[PDB]
Amino acid sequence: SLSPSARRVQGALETRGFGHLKVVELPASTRTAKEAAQAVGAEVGQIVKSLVYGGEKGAYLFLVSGKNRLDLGKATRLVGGPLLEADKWAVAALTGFDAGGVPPVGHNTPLPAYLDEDLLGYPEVWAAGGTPRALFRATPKELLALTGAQVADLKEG
Repeated sequence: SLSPSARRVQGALETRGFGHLKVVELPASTRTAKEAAQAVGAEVGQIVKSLVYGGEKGAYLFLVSGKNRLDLGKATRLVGGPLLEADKWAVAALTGFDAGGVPPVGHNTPLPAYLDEDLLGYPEVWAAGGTPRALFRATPKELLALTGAQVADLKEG
């Protein structure tokens, strides 16, 4: 049985029009992105991290490649100003879920979003579904249509 938080995410996919996609439960010890990757037999680069940063007029969601690291220099240029990495506590609210488990949809407070163009380098990806131990699969395209993010260059070199 999936958790309450995993249940919402799943319901959100269905009301938005992506009911064929599904949330799967992973081992209770699954804490990082590589353990998550091992579990579905995916490369660590296919995992999607939902990073929350706070700007002057609101929060922004950054969906980054598991093998990459967000370049704050680029992050600021896209937004159009300075950003503040959301504190793990602040994440609790702007979202309502756990840090290390933040879902790219099913939110209570919709945020603008950017998506690591390196994710389109794969046929399918795995985004978090509620907790560090939940994930759901989708093609780069579907995640783009689900979230409505702007594909962008975000990685450090």
